[PDB]
Amino acid sequence: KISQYACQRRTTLNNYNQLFTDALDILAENDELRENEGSCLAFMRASSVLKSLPFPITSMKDTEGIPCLGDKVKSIIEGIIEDGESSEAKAVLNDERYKSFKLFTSVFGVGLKTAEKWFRMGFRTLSKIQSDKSLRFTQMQKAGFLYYEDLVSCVNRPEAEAVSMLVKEAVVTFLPDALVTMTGGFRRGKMTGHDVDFLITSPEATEDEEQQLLHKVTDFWKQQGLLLYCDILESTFEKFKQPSRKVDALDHFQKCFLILKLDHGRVHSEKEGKGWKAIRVDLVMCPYDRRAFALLGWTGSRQFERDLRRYATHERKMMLDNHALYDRTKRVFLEAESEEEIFAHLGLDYIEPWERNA
DNA sequence: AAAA
Ligand SMILES: [Co+2]
Ligand SMILES: [Mg+2]
Ligand code: NA
Repeated sequence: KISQYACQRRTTLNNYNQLFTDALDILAENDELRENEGSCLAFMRASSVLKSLPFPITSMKDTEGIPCLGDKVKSIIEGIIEDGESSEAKAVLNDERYKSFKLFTSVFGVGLKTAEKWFRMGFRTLSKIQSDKSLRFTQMQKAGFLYYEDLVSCVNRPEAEAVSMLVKEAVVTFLPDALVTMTGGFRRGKMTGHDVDFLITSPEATEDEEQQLLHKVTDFWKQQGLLLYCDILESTFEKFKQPSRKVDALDHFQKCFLILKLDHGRVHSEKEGKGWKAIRVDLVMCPYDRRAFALLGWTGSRQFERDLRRYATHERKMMLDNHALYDRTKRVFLEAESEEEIFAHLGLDYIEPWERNA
């Protein structure tokens, strides 16, 4: 029996139901834009469960026993089986608001509010936005427009590895015992991504050393002429606070959102313009004792993380977030040195990172 | 808005 929870399913990158899930993902994204959280969640859970199937749906009978497939979703599946297309997803792809919101938020520094603002001002193209003489842009948006073509092109694995080398070389310069781990999609086996994410932790660093590392590393890159954009968010981490009860938990660790200048020479690929590429990089610094919780949170996918936290609360009376695991019955925080220990605390079979593509 |  297929579980309703992504944390009790193995979801690998061989999706046999891309025809259905691409349509469901479009409908979920449109519901996010239309602020319909409930309908968004229903399409996300249906898309997630189909992604886990070891075979393609080729008839309605194949959906028997699959959870998270309501009547609305089953009508969409039926329509795709009928002529290989989703009329519902096709209408979203041709909607002017949907097209504008996708296009505008593809700019680094542009979220839902700015995209809505520009749409209601009558803008439909990035060319008209960039060349407007009345619009005022944030420093994040200026970087987003300046490096747009590089940021919209997918980061591949040779580039992600080249970035890992740069991160490790910079980090060990100030903290030689630091452990740097690539997280996100690349850790789940993806060939491409919009960015490269890293978790940094040090077993011997002090509270002050931990705080100063991201400042030291970015100043070093600024001196090297590699820092194209930098925003450091200070830690709001609380050592003894209970984990988040929220559906989508906030991360309180010190982090930075960067744009790095990646020289082509540092990339060992099969394959060149200006000779460098702008790469979005995120760095997270966490206390050594919380490294397993942070790794599990930053590895994703977003759906796998939502279901882990939902399962912990509803099935185990536990509270899980990127910083800790709390047992409400035993009234104790549960320690973990690895992700495997977190899964064992939760009574779950271990799900490999490449199996968390929910 | 930056976030898996
Ligand atoms: Co990221
Ligand atoms: Mg990522
Ligand atoms: Na954006």
